[PDB]
Amino acid sequence: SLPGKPDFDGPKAIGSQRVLNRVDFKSGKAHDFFKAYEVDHTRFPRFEGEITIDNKVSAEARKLLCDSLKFTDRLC
RNA sequence: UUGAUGUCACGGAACAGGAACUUGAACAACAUCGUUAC
Repeated sequence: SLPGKPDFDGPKAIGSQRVLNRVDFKSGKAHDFFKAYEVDHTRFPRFEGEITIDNKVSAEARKLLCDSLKFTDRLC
């Protein structure tokens, strides 16, 4: 979640709705589209959270977890 | 404000069509202003 847990006045205050196309190839105009919300990254660049690990899990599963956390490229 | 044994959404170009156009000799002669007198 956001760091200080603030409050906004709706999704229009932090982002904007955008239409995404799906064009054809031969008669290259377009067809069915869809919509999403875009949020800029110069205003909300951080997200904090926790991971709770058992005590007697292992001593090498933590290594796999850390390497996978560093290797994860994209999200959202 | 999620629930866990299973998320290709970096799986998808806001794309495709519409002439700021049409009409116009930089040219020229008759007055203006109201009252006076019996």
